[PDB]
Amino acid sequence: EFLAKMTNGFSGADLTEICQRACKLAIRESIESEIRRERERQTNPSAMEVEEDDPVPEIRRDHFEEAMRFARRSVSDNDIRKYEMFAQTLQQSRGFGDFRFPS
Amino acid sequence: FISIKGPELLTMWFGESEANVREIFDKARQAAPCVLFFDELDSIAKARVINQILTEMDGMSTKKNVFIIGATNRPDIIDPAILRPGRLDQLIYIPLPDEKSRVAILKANLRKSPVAKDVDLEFLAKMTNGFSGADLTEICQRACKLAIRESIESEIRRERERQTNPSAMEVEEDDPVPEIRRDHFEEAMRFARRSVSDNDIRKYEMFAQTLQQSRGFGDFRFPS
Repeated sequence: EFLAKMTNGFSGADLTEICQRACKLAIRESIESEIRRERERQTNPSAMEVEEDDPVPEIRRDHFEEAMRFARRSVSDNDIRKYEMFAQTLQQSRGFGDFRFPS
Repeated sequence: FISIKGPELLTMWFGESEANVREIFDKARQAAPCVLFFDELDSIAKARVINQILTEMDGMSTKKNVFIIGATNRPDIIDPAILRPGRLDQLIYIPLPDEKSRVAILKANLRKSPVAKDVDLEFLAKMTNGFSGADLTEICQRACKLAIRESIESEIRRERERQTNPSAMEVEEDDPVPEIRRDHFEEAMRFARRSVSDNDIRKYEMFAQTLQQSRGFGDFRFPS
């Protein structure tokens, strides 16, 4: 809900991108975390993690906090006024307005 | 209430008397609670004095309660420097007259003329639909002209009676048209014409949409 009312003028195809940028930003760290775990110097059987450590099991908070920095609204204000102007080109129930039948 | 008009305005800069608005402003300073009213201040935008009002409005203090209401008909052609906050901020849109306003103005123009009591006006109100306020003020002069024609013509035959004898003479004034009857409006309505079209009221609606008109996010609430 806090991510909802912060993105204000964003189109529906723009905030569907940041929930892929955050997934890419977490897959980068989950690939990179497995590099050091196999590249342990003197990788000895002593004190070995027989259990999977799972450093990134799910998308955390700072992935969205970092993926939000590259957000950009695609539609401007100058072109939404074009569709509002076409909506005004439809006469839009304007003219006389209310009248009543006689009694 | 003072009032300067279009032709009184642009005749300053057509003859290069640009520094001649200081007197019409300090005359407004002398009468403290006034509302000086420009009229058609876009009249010089056919081809200055907007700058001469512009350097004067900021120099005018606020403890005096003089207000500057300006009217126009082409709101896009106006100088945008007049719309900076501090100088002239509010943009009130005056629409075409609706029904109750129409019956009000129609009764208002017939204060002087005696009208017959069976002349309806609510039926004349909701029949004229897209008429501007300056068009239905014309038919309550066309009907007066159409009744004055018949009241002049009726006096011609009364003095041009053949063998105008003193026998059976109307010593009383007959008064054939004492007031505006019904068929004068029924005949004067035939020449009615709306002045403003539909294509140009959409221009003012479009300028009203050029003002962003409270659009964007909309409702939000403070947290609890």
